[PDB]
Amino acid sequence: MQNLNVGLIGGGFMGKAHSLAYAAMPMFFWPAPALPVRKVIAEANPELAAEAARRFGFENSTSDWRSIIDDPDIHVVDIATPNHLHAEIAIAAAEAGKHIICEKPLARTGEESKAMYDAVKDKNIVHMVAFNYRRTPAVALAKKYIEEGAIGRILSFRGTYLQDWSADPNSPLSWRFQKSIAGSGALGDIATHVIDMARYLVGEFSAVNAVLSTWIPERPLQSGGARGGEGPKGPVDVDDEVMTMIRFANGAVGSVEATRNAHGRNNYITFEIHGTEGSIVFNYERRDELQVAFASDQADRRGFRTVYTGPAHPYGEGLWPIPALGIGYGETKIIEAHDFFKAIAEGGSVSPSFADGYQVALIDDAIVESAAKESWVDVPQIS
Amino acid sequence: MQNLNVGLIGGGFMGKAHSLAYAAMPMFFWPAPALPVRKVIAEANPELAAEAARRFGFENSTSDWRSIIDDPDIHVVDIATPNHLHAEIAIAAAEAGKHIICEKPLARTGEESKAMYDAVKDKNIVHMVAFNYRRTPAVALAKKYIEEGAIGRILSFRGTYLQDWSADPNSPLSWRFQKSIAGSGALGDIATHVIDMARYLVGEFSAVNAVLSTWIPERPLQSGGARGGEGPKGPVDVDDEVMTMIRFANGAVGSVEATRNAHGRNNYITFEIHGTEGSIVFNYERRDELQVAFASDQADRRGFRTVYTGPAHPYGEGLWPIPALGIGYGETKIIEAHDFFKAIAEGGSVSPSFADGYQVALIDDAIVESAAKESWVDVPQIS
Amino acid sequence: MQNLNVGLIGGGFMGKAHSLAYAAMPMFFWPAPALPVRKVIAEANPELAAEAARRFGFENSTSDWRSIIDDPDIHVVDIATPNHLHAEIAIAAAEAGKHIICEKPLARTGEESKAMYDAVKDKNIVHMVAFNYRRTPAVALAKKYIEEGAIGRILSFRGTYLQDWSADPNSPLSWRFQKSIAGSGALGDIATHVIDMARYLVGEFSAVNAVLSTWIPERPLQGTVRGGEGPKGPVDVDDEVMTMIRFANGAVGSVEATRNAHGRNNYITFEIHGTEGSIVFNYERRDELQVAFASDQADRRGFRTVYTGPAHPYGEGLWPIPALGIGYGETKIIEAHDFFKAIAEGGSVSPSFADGYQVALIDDAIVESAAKESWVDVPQI
Amino acid sequence: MQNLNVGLIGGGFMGKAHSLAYAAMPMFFWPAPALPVRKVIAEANPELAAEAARRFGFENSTSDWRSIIDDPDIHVVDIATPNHLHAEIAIAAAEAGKHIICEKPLARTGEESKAMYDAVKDKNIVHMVAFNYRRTPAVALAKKYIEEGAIGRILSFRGTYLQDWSADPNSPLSWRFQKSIAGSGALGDIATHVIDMARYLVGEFSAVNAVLSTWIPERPLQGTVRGGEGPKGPVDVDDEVMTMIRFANGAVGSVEATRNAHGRNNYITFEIHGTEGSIVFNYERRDELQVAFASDQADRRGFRTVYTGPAHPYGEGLWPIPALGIGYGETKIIEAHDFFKAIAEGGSVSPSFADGYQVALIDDAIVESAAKESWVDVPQI
Repeated sequence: MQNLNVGLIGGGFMGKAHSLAYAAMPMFFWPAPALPVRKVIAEANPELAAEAARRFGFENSTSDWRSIIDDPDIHVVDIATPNHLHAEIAIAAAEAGKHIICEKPLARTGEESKAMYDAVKDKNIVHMVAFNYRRTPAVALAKKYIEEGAIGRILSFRGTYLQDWSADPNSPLSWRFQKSIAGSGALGDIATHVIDMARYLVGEFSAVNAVLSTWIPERPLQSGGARGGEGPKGPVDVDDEVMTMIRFANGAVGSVEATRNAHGRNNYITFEIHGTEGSIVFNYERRDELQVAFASDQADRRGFRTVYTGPAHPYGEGLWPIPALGIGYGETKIIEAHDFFKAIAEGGSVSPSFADGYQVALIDDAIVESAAKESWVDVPQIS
Repeated sequence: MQNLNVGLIGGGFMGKAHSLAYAAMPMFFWPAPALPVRKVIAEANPELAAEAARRFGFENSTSDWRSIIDDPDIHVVDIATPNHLHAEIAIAAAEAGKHIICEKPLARTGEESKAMYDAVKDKNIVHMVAFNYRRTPAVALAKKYIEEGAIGRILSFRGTYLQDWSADPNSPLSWRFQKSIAGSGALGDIATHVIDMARYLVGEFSAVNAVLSTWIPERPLQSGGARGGEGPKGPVDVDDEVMTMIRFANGAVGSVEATRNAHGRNNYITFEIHGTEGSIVFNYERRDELQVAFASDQADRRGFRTVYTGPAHPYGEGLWPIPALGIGYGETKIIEAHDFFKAIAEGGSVSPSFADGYQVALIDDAIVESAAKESWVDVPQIS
Repeated sequence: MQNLNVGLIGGGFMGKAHSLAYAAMPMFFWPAPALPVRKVIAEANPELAAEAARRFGFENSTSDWRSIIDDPDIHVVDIATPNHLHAEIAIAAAEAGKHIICEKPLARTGEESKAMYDAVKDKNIVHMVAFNYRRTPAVALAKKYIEEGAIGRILSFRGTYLQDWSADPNSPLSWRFQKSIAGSGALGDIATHVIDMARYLVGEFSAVNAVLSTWIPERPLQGTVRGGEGPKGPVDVDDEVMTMIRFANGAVGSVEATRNAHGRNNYITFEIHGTEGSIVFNYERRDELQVAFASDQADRRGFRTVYTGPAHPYGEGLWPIPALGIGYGETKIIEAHDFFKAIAEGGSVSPSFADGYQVALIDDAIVESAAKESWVDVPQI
Repeated sequence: MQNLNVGLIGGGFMGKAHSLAYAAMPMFFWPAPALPVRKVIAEANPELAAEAARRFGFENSTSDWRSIIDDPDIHVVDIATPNHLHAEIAIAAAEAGKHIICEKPLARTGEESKAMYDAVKDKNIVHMVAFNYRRTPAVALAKKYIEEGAIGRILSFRGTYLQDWSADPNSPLSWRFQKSIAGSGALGDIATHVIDMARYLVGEFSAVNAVLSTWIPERPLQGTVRGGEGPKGPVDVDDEVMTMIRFANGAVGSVEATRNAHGRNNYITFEIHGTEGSIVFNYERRDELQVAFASDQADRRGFRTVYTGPAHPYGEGLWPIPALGIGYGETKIIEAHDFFKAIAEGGSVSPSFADGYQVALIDDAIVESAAKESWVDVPQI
């Protein structure tokens, strides 16, 4: 069992979720495909980097991410920066022969995402984009039901990602509100999670037809850096909200809606799927649960079942002794890391890859063009 | 307090809901605006009509609906036939000076709906279309919150009507699956209920962009009239499912989805409204409840409240002593009849009227054209 | 079909729920067992009674309920008065050979209830006590699943009725807080509805062990006056009851009811654990029954939410699809259907005065238990 | 910050929940009170122990737990064994001046628990019992609302822990069904978690009145063999407990726990009724707390579903928005945070062995009550 040395670049507060995954994955899944080692962490300056290494349990620290890419003893690069730095870092890591996990969206733009995909697609490396929510056991359970034929053929998909964290106009202008850094707003940040689920559970997209909305068009800068610390107001040039209708390649239909401006909605990732022989509903705010209705039930006892994920369900062998002992965000990252390291050790590939990341970027570009032209747009299809 | 003689035309099994409303409305709301009298019922033949009069407690019966229209002692005509007969009947009743409540959709087509509206709009009569679900107390409560400014300005609306009663392909080809009688399928039958709610709670529609789907394109005729009694198969030439994006006149955005093919969904009428200062969610399968989230709550105790309707809420004075004593379908019809008879007695008008019925028909025509042309279509606006 | 003339006594504005049931029952259940006629209604004075007759649609009105009992053309007496008048009216109605539906609790104590049971048990009349909530279709569905063996043998029952309508100390003193009139408080008014569901779904009670609590000991009044000085008068009943239960069939359980649970409106629940499944019900969401079958496939097991409609009990008489919506009125319609059916067919109906009396014996045992802080056996009629 | 060396004893594969907490606690809560070090782990034999050390990331392994107690470089002992070994290990750990976190129940009986309490109560060490579920952020939030006066004075408490993992008669005999090893069944294993929440949120118990039930009296085995013939052996503990409760502060309530509720997985609930509001919690949906405030405006009153995050207790150490998702591991991380905080600051932590012992006195009183069919006073330590 090989030690694989991880370099984490950035990650913000949420670096805890990355370093949790690397520390806990072999505890959960044993024998492990390989032993992750928290070898080096990069942050914006050496003091921050040193402190993060202390907090997150990394052996070494640096303010120079290139030093990680050029260290022949780093096996894995974890890219957890904002969207504008993914491509440079990933392409450099791909050329140095490193396995890569990258945060979503894959990049700021479709063209930038293509360059990342092109850099990895022919190398002998494992590449993964962090659509971690598809590894919620309930979501993998939905996939299991679908693949088995348990709900028949899929006709219709509804997926949402509703949030309220920026719904106060005094919430400051950060990079997530700046097209030049993020590329898009709700679309890239939260709709991509839902789009990944649609691709996973339903299939590829054929065409989209969308509307983008910006509800809080100006926000205060933070004068003291990234109430009473306001600087000047600046404009928000990204979407707060996206809705899109979808025609799937396989003839199903659907729709995706995401917003940052839904008071009472925290991390409300949902889908509802209607098949010819049943339906499946999911709500990440209650992520331990999957709801499923089978048409085959006797007429006097039909309806949605609330199924709690546990040992009987996908990834159960790595998780808790009983259903509802409690899945949080961390378990999705632990499962993600397990599958990532399994691909590395077995010389194979993982889903979702940079291929998937790039297909989502192509869907995003189509949504933006559709919204601008007020018309259906076809989505080019990589696979 | 005047006796007002009602003639009910048709109604199917659901005539019980009409005759319940006329019998119970003064019991609930007293003194009543007027005393409904179940004077005469029309059905397809004299025997059926006589039996329905016995079952529903009507004094007289007829197989000739014109005899009701020409009886100068009938004050109110209740039109509960299928969509294809609304216009003839209503226009004849309007010309005879009778007050009219008509089932939805108002007619089979937009043009037919205009003729009904034109026939009544200048008369001194009360005209009402039976979008009864907007008189669910929870829905009137949502309106109260919105009108007060309690959730700020509306940004976004989501409304659905999901059902499964025809999701088995062996369910027979009835008039509801025939464009020549019904005009449309899910659109006219169930999306119109949701569209009425969108107009009530949000405002008028500016434009739509839609997709119509037919999932069960053939059904068996019933050989023994309207398993083992099948006749020949015939085609379904209407939609099983509609989704549409919406631009509202007031600048809000939204979407409406309705289907007959969602296993596990029975009478799942929902809406979710996002305002600048709160959100409102409703589910008719749990109609006693309204969910509302206020942005103004202190940060450590924010979220959706589940509010049970009772004496403190709209129409409470006519209903039960406490919240959750239980609202069913009948109370919506009782409230509807109260407001209808109040307009009659006070020489005024009621909402929704044939104006509202016709505006919905115009929205429906726009959805169908949008779906065919795959493009945005503007909705002409009556008011 | 035969016309059966109903005389309604009392009820306040909720007389409308009775009137609705008699007017609508044949509309819903057709062909109907018989035709209810709203013949006569009694209220406190001639004028109020005539006004109620107009509102509720009765042909005649009276301020003397004995005139209804003595009227040979009245077939059915509906007693909707408070607890202190049920016995006298019911006994006179029985002696005059009327069919009787009586509000719950059947009377204030088991002794007073026994007198009503004795007056009807050997007569050729139909008698029913208005535990209407057992005729919520979801509760009849629970009964169907249990009797078919679908959740196995019942091990355990939890039943609650939680309300908040008097949770405010300023909610005024009414008869419902006065032992001399009501007999008991939460116990009699709302625990009895749950106790009825427990007898219906699980079976007879063998013993109880209970705690009664009064949280608000006085309330504004609106010789109770000569008591007594100042704005308020004493509450001498329970605001809350909880009791543990041994069932005759060896199941265990518990019932809790309260008037002092902020956020709970009409929260009538039960949860039953069987050897092969479980059932959960919440009247605030009365269209639903929740059921978990141990036989489900292991990766797709849990409680399913079943909406009642045509396929479930009473469905043929109700709405054409599930979740069109059951309210309070439909429970009264179903109650009336079964009442008039029993009358038409010369049968009996459950729950009868026998059930009403059995429930009053359970309440007595609860009160005795709470005072002695001891288990009390429940006499089985 | 100081390195504190942990020796973990036992735990089975759920050792991972301990290892996760020690590795992740500083990642979450920063700056951290101290740095946990996974120093040594003990399992049944040298080889299994070395394998566990590799899996869970401990530096050393042993099959003799006394070697950890006697190692002067070990600061913290974590006891994750079954109930029969907690006392001996804890007492030796105390005598050697180690800080101790022990699995619940603290021991098999109140007498055995008293010995552990006595061994630690006057030493300068931090001792904690692993009622981890009280550190679900929603439960700490409940505590916040209660202590601020937001639901008034508590009147009533209902608490449940319903499970189904042994609802099948074929689920095998394990130590958890053997009185000699476990001490009790559902009572000790899961009612204690609820009892801890009741002491935390409401206050001390004054008296209990209880029923214990065994539904499945024998199970397959996988001198218990020389017992004994054939595939199965006897269960001599409770599968289910229910108890009524009088609180020292005059509130009332009840606790019910079972292993035989099909559809219930890890269903840890409570419902508290206060004079000015109510709180409802369900661990199967542990991100939520439901709260109804009587002060809400009358047309917009009901239970609100509050999702925990940065604004609620422990939020600064957890996820950046509500509903990013709390699981079991985060409760263990929060537990560890407070444990190591108390160590770093020379303080104490709740729940301690004092709380563990008080809970064992309540269980004794429940068992006595059930046998006598009587109310039993609970000794207050």
